[PDB]
Amino acid sequence: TARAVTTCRMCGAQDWQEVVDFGPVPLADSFLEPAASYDDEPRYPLAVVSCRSCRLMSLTHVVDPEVLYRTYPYTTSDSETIKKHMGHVVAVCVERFGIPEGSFVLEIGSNTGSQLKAFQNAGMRTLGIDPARNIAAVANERGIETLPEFFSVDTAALVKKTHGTPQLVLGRHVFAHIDDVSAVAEGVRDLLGPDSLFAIEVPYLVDMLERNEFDTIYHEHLSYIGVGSLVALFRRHGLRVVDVERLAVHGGSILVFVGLDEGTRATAPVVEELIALEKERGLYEDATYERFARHVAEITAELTSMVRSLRAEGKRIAGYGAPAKGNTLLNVCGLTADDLEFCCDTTEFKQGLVLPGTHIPVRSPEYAKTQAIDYYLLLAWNYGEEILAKEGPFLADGGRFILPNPRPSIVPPGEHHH
Ligand SMILES: C[S@@+](CC[C@H](N)C(=O)[O-])C[C@H]1O[C@@H](n2cnc3c(N)ncnc32)[C@H](O)[C@@H]1O
Ligand SMILES: Cc1cn([C@H]2C[C@H](O)[C@@H](COP(=O)(O)OP(=O)(O)O)O2)c(=O)[nH]c1=O
Ligand SMILES: [Zn+2]
Repeated sequence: TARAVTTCRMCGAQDWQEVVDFGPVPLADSFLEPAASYDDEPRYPLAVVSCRSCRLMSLTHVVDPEVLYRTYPYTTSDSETIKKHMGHVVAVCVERFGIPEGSFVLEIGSNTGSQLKAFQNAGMRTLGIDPARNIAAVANERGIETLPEFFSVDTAALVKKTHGTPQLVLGRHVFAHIDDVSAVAEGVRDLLGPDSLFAIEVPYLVDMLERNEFDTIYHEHLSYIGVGSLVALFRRHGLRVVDVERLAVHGGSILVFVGLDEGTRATAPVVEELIALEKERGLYEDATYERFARHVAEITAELTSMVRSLRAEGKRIAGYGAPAKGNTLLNVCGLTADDLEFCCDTTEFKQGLVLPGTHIPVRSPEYAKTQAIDYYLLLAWNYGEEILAKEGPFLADGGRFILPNPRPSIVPPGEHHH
C-alpha cells in the first residue's frame, strides 16, 4: 500500500483543505498485457490536498518510489518540441548565468541522457542520476555516464568526492516526483559551490489551476508547485531562489534557479513578481480550490457526454497519444473500450498493451491510419502544436480533435482564430 502524507513536504505544517478526490485509481504508467481479466490490478487512493501555510498542493498518499521508477520503461520524448526545449534549457542556463565551457553539469532524473547530451555538445562535463535501471543502462551504453540510483544526501556526497563541485545541478520534471524534498535540498546544499546553481523544471500550479489541468494529477506527481512553496522550503536549507522563467512546455511550467543563500548569485526581481502574482490570483484562499473542484466536475461531465453523444450518433472515437495524464483523464471520466476503441501512440513499448483501469487498447499510428476515425480525443494535448502540424491529411478529410482544456473544445473551430 501507499504511505499516507502527514506533514507538508515544503514548509512542515499540517493544515490542508481537501480539493478533489478521485478514489482508488490504478497507476498511470502501469500498462498491461492484453486479454483475459484484470482483477488483481493494483489501485491506490488518488486525492489532492492544499497546504494552507505555503500552499503546496499535494497528493494524500505517496506510492513507493521503488515500485514507480525502478523498472520505469519510458524514455524522454524525442519530439521536436522537447528537442527544441532542451536546447533552450542549455541556452538559458549557460547564457543567463555565464557558465563557461568545460563546466560540470549534474542532472537528477536524467533518463536516457538526451538533456545531458545537449550540455555535452555545448562543451560541458556531465553526470546523470536516475534509478530506472533499464533506462540508465541505455544512457551508460550511449556514452552518457549515469549513476543508477535515486538522488540522496549520500549519493550527493559520492558525486562530490568522485566528480567534484557542479556549476549546475539540473532536475527536469523530477522534483514533483520526490517525497523527501528536504533531503534533496540538503544534498544540493552540500554539492553547490558559491556560484553554483540548482535549476528545477516543474509544472506551474498557476497554469494548472487556471487551465483546469486535472489530468496532470497522478500518483507519480506527489507535488503541484508554485514559487511560494519553494521559497518556503529552500528557506529552511540555506538555499535561496534567485530566478524564475515561465515556459509553455507541459501545459505551463516554471524553470526555477536556486543558489546558496550566502553565495554569489543575486536574487532577480522576477521571483518577488511571481510570488505577488500568485497571491493576486487567489492561491492563498479556499475558494480558488473549491472553484477548481467544480471546474473538474463540470469538464469531466461534459467531456463524457460529448464523447458518448458522438458515439450514439454513430461516430468513431479514438485517443491520440497514451500519456500518463490520459489515464487519469479516462479513469476519472469513466470511459472504456466502447467509448474509445483504441489510443494511438508512437511508443513501441506501449503498442500491443492495454491502458490501466479502462483497459483500452494501445495501437500504432500506422494501424490508426488504416481506420476511419471521426474524432480523436487529444490526450497528449501538451504537444498540440506539433501534432496538429503533421495531421493535415486527417483534418482535410474532415477529421476532428477533442481538446480537454482549458475547456472541452473541437478542433478545427467554426471560424479562423486570429
Ligand atoms: C518523468 S521523468 C523525467 C524525465 C526527464 N527528466 C524529462 O524531463 O523528460 C522522471 C524521471 O526521474 C527519475 N526519478 C524519479 N525519482 C527520482 C529521484 N528521487 N532521483 C533521481 N531520479 C528520479 C525516473 O526514473 C524518471 O527517469
Ligand atoms: C508528440 C507525440 C507524442 N505521442 C505520445 C508519446 C508518449 O507516449 C505520449 C507523451 O507522453 P509525455 O507527456 O511525453 O510523458 P508521459 O510518458 O509521462 O505521458 O504521447 C504520440 O503518440 N504522438 C506524438 O506526436
Ligand atoms: Zn506547506
